[PDB]
Amino acid sequence: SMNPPPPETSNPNKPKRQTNQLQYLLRVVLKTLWKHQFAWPFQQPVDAVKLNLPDYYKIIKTPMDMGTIKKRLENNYYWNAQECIQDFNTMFTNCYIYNKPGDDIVLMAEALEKLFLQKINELPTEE
Ligand SMILES: Cc1cnc(Nc2ccc(N3CCN(C)CC3)c(F)c2)nc1Nc1ccc(Cl)c(NS(=O)(=O)C(C)(C)C)c1
Repeated sequence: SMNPPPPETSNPNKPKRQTNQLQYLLRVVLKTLWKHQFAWPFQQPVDAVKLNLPDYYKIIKTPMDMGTIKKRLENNYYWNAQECIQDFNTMFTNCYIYNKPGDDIVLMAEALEKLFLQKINELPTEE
């Protein structure tokens, strides 16, 4: 029933970079999704205690959320764009794994994912 610690957002020994693609992922992709009317359920780790979902972290073994992504981007935690893109995809996929088609939370994820895909279609070439 208990919540796990959140995903790591700081690790001094992890090699990391700031690339133009990672800057786009913060300034365009994260910013666009974060301001969306459906962002709020995804802006922090799921509190499975307060939502009374004792099975949540028993089923979702690789949790991810945009609060964590935002911190990772702000801290320049990533090595490359694909690592960050993977975090977004994990977040969406986790939603579809845990919930049912047509559930409000799924509709919310689908709207965010549509925008995500539109923005990453225009990811700049690495300079
Ligand atoms: C990211 C994420 C992924 N998956 C889920 N699943 C989920 C499934 C069932 C429920 N409940 C169904 C109704 N019960 C009375 C309480 C439990 C739930 F709260 C969440 N939750 C997520 N975040 C999240 C964050 C905060 C809120 Cl308040 C919501 N609630 S909600 O999904 O019902 C909605 C956003 C539509 C109000 C979800």
